[PDB]
Amino acid sequence: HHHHFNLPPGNYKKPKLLYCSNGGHFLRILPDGTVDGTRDRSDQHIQFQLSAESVGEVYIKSTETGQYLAMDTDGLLYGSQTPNEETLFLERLEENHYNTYISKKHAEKNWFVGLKKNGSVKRGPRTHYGQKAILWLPLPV
Repeated sequence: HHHHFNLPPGNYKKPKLLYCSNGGHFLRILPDGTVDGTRDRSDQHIQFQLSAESVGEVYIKSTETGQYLAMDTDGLLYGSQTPNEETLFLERLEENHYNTYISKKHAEKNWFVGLKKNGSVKRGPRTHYGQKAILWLPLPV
């Protein structure tokens, strides 16, 4: 392993919003594949269904569009139409409270799913342990 194995409680039984306390944005995947953050709780593209491939590995799927969150070769997030190597994330507990999502594909490089204070996605190589941008809170829909 390149990472710890502290796992969050809860589960995947229900769909959820992914809230980033950094700037106070909900993760969003627009129909066209664009990934970003919004503070609009009424948005119809911020609801996700998580599922586990293996213990600690998850897919993050848009309930509205069916797209999978994915991180490409350059660390950019995009909505994938199908489940590929780039759609698997290591879900871990962080600071004994939050959830972090590390790209399985690029785990050795410590690339996390994260949002900047202005709501834009932080590129993989620009993220790292210790940042507030990588800290998520799953909220019921």
